[PDB]
Amino acid sequence: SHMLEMKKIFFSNGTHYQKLYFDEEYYKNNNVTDNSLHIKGAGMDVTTISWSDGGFDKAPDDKGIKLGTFRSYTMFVSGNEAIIEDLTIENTAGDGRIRGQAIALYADASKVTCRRVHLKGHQDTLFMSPLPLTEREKGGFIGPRENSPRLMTTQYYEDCIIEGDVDFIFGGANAVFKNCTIVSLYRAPLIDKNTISKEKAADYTDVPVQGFVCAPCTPEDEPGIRFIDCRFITDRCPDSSVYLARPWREKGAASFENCSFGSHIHPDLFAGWKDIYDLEKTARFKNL
Ligand SMILES: [Cl-]
Repeated sequence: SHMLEMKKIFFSNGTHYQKLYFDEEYYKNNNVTDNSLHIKGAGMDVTTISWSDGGFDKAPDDKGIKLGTFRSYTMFVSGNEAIIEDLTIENTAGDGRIRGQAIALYADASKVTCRRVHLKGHQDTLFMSPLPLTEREKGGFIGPRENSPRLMTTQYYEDCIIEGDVDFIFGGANAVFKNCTIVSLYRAPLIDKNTISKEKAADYTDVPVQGFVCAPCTPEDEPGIRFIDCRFITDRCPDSSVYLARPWREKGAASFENCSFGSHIHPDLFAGWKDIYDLEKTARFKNL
């Protein structure tokens, strides 16, 4: 019957500093009638897409008291399908204690495939649609999908590297991570600046827990997030300081199949949300 031109973009080697928003408006204006996007770089770390918006920043408009998690993204992609290969996407805002949540990829398309992609941030590095049913804090979901329906998505990440500290893979998606390196980043004691003296050490706020890798809000019936043959490593987190998962919503699901865990991973594996030491019995966390 007929042929149609599809949208595929190459990003040269180098760093591209921009906030990419691949929404309905982008597709209509570029005549992408199948609302699908393929992006390609010159190699996982030779091409870098980069921005530095953080959730605690000033609000850019009359909406919200702050920029917000879900407006923090370096790249947002929606539509029927998104494919991303051979590049890095980073949010360089920094430590979540200072700049707040800061998304590298807001992955919102019904089908998402990432091959040989490096995602870098700290808190909330990778977000996979959908959002939970209801916000826990006022305005918490302000962003592209705040008032959109909670559509399920299906996501595959192959030979990727994903970095962060706190809830850095999160959302309600059905997602598979296959042969990925999952890097927990150390959260250093922060100096209390009002304790600076001339001849004496300052005081520091230590961190009880170094991080949680995965924070799903999986709906009841869906399989949710699966890590397969993935490696969990750290830069310099201390032993037994990191949890694989905590349930962002009561019934979140995360499974780890034939994964290898560095010694930064706590032997209990999974943390509660309310209470780190009491995992809500409704969570679906498994290590096979
Ligand atoms: Cl897929």
